[PDB]
Amino acid sequence: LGLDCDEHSSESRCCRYPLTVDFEAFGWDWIIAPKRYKANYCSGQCEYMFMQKYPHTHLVQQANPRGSAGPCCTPTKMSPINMLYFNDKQQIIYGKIPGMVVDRCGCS
Amino acid sequence: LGLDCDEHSSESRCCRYPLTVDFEAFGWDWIIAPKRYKANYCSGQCEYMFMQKYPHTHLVQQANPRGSAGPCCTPTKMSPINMLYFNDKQQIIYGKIPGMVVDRCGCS
Repeated sequence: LGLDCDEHSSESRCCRYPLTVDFEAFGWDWIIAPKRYKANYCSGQCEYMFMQKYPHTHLVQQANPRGSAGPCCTPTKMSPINMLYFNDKQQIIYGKIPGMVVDRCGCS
Repeated sequence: LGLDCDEHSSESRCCRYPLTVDFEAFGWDWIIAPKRYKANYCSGQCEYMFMQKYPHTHLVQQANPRGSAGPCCTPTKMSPINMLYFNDKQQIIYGKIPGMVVDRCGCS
C-alpha cells in the first residue's frame, strides 16, 4: 500500500503524484482517443526499509556498496489504457496498451 | 536487454553492477544456506527514452512535470534464490524466496 500526494504535499518520501498526459497538447493527431489521460508519476526519498516490494533491496542497503546511491522511487503497480489510433499502414487500430498508468510507487 | 558494468566502468547510464550479500558477515546465523549470494544492484542515469520497459515513462518525460526528477534506475528483472533457515517456531524451513537477485536494470 503506497502513498498518494498532491503537488503541495509536505511528504518527502516516495509517493505517487497526479499528472495528465495530453496527446492533443503534444500535437499527436495520430491518436484518435483518448485525447488525454491520467498517467501520474513517482517522486520521493527511499530511505532504509521504506516501501520495498523485494527483499533484495534492504539486503543491498545493509551490504552498503560504494557505487550505489541506494534504491529509488519507481512504479510498483501499472495499468493499461485502451487506445484508438492511426498506424503507419493506412489503418485505424484499437488496442489495450499495457504500462500506461502508474497506480502505485515504491522503492527498489 | 540491459547493460552490465564492473565497478571501474566509465558507463554513466543505468547499469547492473555485481554485489555479494554475505549473510555470515551480517552475523545472521539463523540462515543455514546459502552463506552468501550474488545479489547485484542498479545504478546510473536515466536520460530521455533510455532503457524504458513501459510506454508511460517517456510520455511523462515529455509532459515534463515540475515535481519530477525524472525516471530512475531500478531492477527490471528479478529472480529467486533457495534458502534454508531457522524460523521463530523452532523449525528449519526450506523455501524458494522471490525477488532476491537483480538480473537486469532499467529506467521507469
